[PDB]
Amino acid sequence: IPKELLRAQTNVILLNVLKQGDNYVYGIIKQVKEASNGEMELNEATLYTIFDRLEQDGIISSYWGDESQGGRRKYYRLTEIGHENMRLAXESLSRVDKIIENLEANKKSE
Repeated sequence: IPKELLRAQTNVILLNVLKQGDNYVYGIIKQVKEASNGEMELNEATLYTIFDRLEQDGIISSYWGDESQGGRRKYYRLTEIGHENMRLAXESLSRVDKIIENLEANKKSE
């Protein structure tokens, strides 16, 4: 499994974790490896590198959590631009699936 497919896979997973709600790196890592039955153990360096470039593109934003005892916990939030981009991906994936089957329906009929 090459690096290009792996990085896209991680991005789609992180964008869905944040879609379900705000979260922090270590909370995301635990919930994903529990959702993957211990198979997918994401790494902090990969998550922060991805989150840094998504934050530049305005896809996500970050804020500091409660300091009651979490002396420094950075949460991440999917922006409205991020919600709209996922909604278009969304539309694009459904638009392609209709073309694909219509390609085969028109191919065997000809």
